[PDB]
Amino acid sequence: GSLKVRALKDFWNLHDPTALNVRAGDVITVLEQHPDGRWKGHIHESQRGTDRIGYFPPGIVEVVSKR
Repeated sequence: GSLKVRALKDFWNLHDPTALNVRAGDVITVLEQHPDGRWKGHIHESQRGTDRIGYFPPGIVEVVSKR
């Protein structure tokens, strides 16, 4: 893993333990690489304990810069 992606779109979902919390512009460190449908990643946080593992579609993220 150790792959990093940028959030082009936001992802916010509550009442779901597998949901990820990310805002557009933030970076996610994914343990997955070349997934199918959706993958699990870790939010790049400064405070330990913040957003551990969440599932999200690779369609809303990319490693390169935006427009």
